[PDB]
Amino acid sequence: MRRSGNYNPSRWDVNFIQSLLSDYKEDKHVIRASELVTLVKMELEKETDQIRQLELIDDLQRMGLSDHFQNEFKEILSSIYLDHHYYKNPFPKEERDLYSTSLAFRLLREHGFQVAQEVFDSFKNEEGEFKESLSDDTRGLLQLYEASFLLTEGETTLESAREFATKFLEEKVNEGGVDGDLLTRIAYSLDIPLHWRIKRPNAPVWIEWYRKRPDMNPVVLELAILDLNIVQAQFQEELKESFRWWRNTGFVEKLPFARDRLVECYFWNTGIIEPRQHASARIMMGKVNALITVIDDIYDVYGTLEELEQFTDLIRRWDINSIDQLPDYMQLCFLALNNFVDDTSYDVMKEKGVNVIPYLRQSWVDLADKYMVEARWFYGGHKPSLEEYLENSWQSISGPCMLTHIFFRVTDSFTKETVDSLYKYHDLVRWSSFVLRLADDLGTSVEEVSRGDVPKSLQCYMSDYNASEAEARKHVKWLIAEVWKKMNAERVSKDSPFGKDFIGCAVDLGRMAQLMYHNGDGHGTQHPIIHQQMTRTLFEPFA
Amino acid sequence: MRRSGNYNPSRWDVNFIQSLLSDYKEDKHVIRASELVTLVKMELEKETDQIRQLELIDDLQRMGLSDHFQNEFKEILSSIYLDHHYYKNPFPKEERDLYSTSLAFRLLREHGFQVAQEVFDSFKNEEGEFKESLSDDTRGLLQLYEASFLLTEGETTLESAREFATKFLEEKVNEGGVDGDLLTRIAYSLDIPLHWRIKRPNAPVWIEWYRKRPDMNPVVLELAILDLNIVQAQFQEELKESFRWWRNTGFVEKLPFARDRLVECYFWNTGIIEPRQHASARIMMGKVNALITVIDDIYDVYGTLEELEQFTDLIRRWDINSIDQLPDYMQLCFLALNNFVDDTSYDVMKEKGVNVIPYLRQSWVDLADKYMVEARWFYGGHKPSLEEYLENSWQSISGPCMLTHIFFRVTDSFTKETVDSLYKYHDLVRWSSFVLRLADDLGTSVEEVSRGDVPKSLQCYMSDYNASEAEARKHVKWLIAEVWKKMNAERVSKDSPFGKDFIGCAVDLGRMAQLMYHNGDGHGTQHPIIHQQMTRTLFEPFA
Ligand SMILES: C=C(F)[C@](C)(CCC=C(C)C)OP(=O)(O)OP(=O)(O)O
Ligand SMILES: C=C(F)[C@](C)(CCC=C(C)C)OP(=O)(O)OP(=O)(O)O
Ligand SMILES: [Mn+2]
Ligand SMILES: [Mn+2]
Ligand SMILES: [Mn+2]
Ligand SMILES: [Mn+2]
Ligand SMILES: [Mn+2]
Ligand SMILES: [Mn+2]
Repeated sequence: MRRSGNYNPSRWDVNFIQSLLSDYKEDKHVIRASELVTLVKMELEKETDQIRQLELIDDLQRMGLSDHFQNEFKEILSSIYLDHHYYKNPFPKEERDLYSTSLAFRLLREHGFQVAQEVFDSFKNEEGEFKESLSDDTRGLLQLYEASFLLTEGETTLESAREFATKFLEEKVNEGGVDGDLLTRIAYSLDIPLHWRIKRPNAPVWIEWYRKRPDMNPVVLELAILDLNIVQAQFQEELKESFRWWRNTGFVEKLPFARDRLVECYFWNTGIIEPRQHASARIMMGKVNALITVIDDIYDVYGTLEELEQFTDLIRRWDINSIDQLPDYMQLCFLALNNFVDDTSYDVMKEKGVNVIPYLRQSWVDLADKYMVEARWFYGGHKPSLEEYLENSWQSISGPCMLTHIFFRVTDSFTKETVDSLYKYHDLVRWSSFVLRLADDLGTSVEEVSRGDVPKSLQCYMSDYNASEAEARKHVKWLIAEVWKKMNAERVSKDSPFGKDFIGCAVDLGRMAQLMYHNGDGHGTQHPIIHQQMTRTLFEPFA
Repeated sequence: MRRSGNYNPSRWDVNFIQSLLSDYKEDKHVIRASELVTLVKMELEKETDQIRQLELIDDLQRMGLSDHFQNEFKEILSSIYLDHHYYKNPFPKEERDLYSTSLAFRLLREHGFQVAQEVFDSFKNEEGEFKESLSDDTRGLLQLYEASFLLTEGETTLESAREFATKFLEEKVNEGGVDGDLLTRIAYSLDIPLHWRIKRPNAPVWIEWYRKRPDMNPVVLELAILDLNIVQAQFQEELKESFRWWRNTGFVEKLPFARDRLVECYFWNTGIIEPRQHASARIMMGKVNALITVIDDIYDVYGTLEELEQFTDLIRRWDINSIDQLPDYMQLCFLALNNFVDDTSYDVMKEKGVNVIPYLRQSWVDLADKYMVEARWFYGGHKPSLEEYLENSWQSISGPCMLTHIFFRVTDSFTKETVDSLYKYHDLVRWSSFVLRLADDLGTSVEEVSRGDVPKSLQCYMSDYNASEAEARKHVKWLIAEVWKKMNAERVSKDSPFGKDFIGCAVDLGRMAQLMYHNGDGHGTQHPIIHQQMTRTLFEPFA
């Protein structure tokens, strides 16, 4: 008379999330940490090999040390750019290095630099195709395959650079390889390019690969390790706070049709918000992703059509008086939601001088609504086309909701315009959103539909063009490619109104969705080995 | 060009407040405690002498164990009640004993046994006046003086008994040789009768008095002291919590002007809610008393007349949309105030299954508006007549807000109907409110109005009858006298719709009120020794 997608219970118990009594939770560490930051800062500014700095830049970044070295990352690339005239689209053709040019291409464009597609030009035969000689330089080769991910629609060279590269990386790995760890790094990124590969939940493996590295420096290896632990401690801190909240809602028992995953739900933010200083944003998001998970279960599992429409609309008119009029589980949910935006908007009014409640409120509302059109089809047995779906999709998934919540806390000051521009669900918001969706849709879907939910994109795909599932998979993979391109531009600006740290969260959501839904089982639903990176980046300390 | 209270900061430090944490939170602790109940109970129930059985319920109470010995106290008095026949309309001749009759009359009436006034008749003489021959029995005379506080206009005999024992008790005290330290127990209740002595912030002394008591029982003394500590700890826990809330409002820095006295604001609740199990009622109440303190400041000190007519109103219409147009300091106060009722209400909705938000809201609205009426008399010339003031005061002293807020936490179940009876503001609520007030006015007054405010009773009485200050202080003391009677009556009442505990806190706020405002200003600022009382029932352990 009610359904329930049978999600099992959170593999992490209270007493654990409460025990979690860290260790590098105290200063002496960071003083030490912050004391190497300096040696490394200048082993950095001391080096002269530009390609070396590039190499060390890329490394510091794959290990989450990126927070210290920020304006260094900038002085260095600023320079290389200029002292290599990377600006000009018109090429000089020093035949340049494939490896050094791709590496620098990559970090420059990432660090927002204008670096013409035509840079890789001097590596083409006169047939205009890529140079089949290059076929052997695979350090470089692997690295060009890695700069491609930084393109935009209308950048064939890049688009075919990725093609050539993959094929050779491919074979090289396919045969016994001209190494062993090469064989793996090639596959590691042939599984996910660094550009779509989210840092923080991954630093560890890179940390020890650098450890096993020769050239390798310790001031580094070790600075890398300490900081690593200095934040983990901290995550744990934000962790409890969010838990502490979860527990109070007692949805855990009072509204349990709902998957419980406060941890998974806080773990996303471990990637979505990489700049350590935005803690409250991560805490607040532990709870926001949570309220989402529950409101979505209410929509695609539990609640009925009457029940939903009613909920939907009271939300719409944020009618806390009629609070008691909807079923009982929709009261406690609704009030906990009104309690969350109100306590959250208090902290923003409190610490930034602004009444943000009309917005986080909207954020919720729209999210609610779109979850509604998804019931309706499904309940009303309407099955939509790929576009109808893809259109609700990028919002029902909650991307803007979480992403708009995040803006008020990563950015330090905004104007009403910056704000309204955002709430268009500014393009940025829609593209990182699409990725989380397309990736999420590509992960779930089978069960989304099976234990109830409207068809997903692969699904509407295969009905649409009437295709094989593979066909849909490929299609939807492509879609992701395409919006990443869309996103690349936007993030590297549009005279984007969005500040630094914010847009990066936007980009990082699309990134974390790709880890989270890379082998499957939701943002935790049934957790494959998403359970490893999790206990590894949240609980288990480093060597 | 905004007045200021001329206030000092919480004498207690956050890092202290935050730290303090005591060893007795360790279970085995109360276990010991709970092995002694079993035997002090044992000693109790096995007692034979009924006058020793009463002297024990009385200590078990004043010493704080009143909680684990409940269903015992009942049997021992239903037994003395019935046996000694106190439920009869007559019986005397000239034969009961003074100390036992008074002692047993006090406990039975306290416990709501009906024990007619005429009992003390048997100690009267020819003229229908207390036999002077009694001028001697002082353990007796003291016992009587003290049971005269359990009367009800009706009761002249008790009113005329209050006199007897007081005069000769003064004698006995002016004579340093009647004993010496009894001379101090005598004057102790001569200052505040047991009937109007909140227990909890008073146990310590009783404890060591019982301790030096010759006849004393050490397992009692033992159970006694261990409990004191096991509950002072739970206080501290609650303390931190309501603190933790305080720190968040950030009123300290943002709504400076109002006094910061949160441990005081909690200490209050150390008397109002004596049954240990109401832990939340006391946490929630730390936060409530705080908002009251503040909102009160906002009215009698910072806020302007337009700025208050405004606050007053929006809260009355209660809406966080036009929250946008109050002064920034009134957006923060109104929003956090809303958040609290919303939070508190989510708790009651969580646990008790009901939406109490439209009532706590209403508690807050009426409190506000009475703060307004006074604010208009201030700004708007008017010096009310001693009765118009008295009719607003008992409401403007927060009183009902405090209590109504409380009813919901201490009452497992209820009915719209008894809620409503409550919310018209039952007499039960009114009388205790009254005590808190008059005790306040009697105490506060001075800087209250000199440093700007409306005339408190002391003052309207003087103006009114053009009287010296004694008279008015006397009148008020006499008034406290009367509402207390009206209070005995309602607490033992007929069909009070309130439960033991609740009606309990109603008379207990009047008691706590007579403590804080007994040495002047109490609450927070002057609190003379009022600090050694807190420092002692919140931080400083026993033996
Ligand atoms: C509640 C959802 F939106 C999740 C669990 C993922 C997003 C929640 C985060 C980022 C904390 O996916 P789900 O598959 O349940 O959404 P769906 O109902 O659109 O399929
Ligand atoms: C702190 C206040 F707000 C009080 C103590 C009144 C009520 C607060 C309590 C009971 C802890 O003092 P105040 O003298 O200003 O009361 P009044 O302004 O209503 O006369
Ligand atoms: Mn779902
Ligand atoms: Mn859904
Ligand atoms: Mn899904
Ligand atoms: Mn005042
Ligand atoms: Mn006042
Ligand atoms: Mn006062």
